[PDB]
Amino acid sequence: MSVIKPDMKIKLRMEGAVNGHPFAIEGVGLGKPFEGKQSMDLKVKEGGPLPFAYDILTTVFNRVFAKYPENIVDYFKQSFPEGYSWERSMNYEDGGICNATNDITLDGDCYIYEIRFDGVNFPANGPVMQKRTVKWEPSTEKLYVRDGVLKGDVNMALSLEGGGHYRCDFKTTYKAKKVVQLPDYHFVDHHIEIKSHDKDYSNVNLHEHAEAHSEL
Repeated sequence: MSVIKPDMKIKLRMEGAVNGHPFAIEGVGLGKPFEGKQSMDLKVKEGGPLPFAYDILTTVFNRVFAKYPENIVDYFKQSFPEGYSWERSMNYEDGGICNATNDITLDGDCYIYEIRFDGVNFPANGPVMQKRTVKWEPSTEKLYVRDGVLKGDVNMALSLEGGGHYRCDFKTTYKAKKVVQLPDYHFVDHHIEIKSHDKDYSNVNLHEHAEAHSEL
């Protein structure tokens, strides 16, 4: 509560590749950690225009921005000032797979992210390479502690142009930089939206809100 303010800033850089083709994106944003809300402006710095659906990146662009009730241990807020990191596999139904990591530190009232993103085996005719995704369906992440490690799993679905969905299995491992009390199992509802973008997604305005809860 002393290194976290009702209003916080975000600075990030993502370096990455999709199907072996490299790219980099930088972002700046704002958020309300206790309200579980955030927004950010993202700019493609290298490898533009991106030949893949931007939606594969958006959930990689911090569970600090999740509203936690009093009765659920908040692993993420408790991590700071030191911070935490996470690793995630995102396994898509057509065999496309993306691995991502984020190392999250704090400078003043500003979270700083170092992000790496690597996706392979997206088919040329699939909805990722053909840019036929519309948005992520609102989701519920399942958080749980196994073997002394905090994990989060979520069954995700992208809506597709013309209807239908393209599914993805998310598996995240979270790791605080210092000893932090582990939580009981719980859920975090997520809503994520690209609110605006330019023609080829070189500029993107991104919004998320998230709320933790005990029961389904």
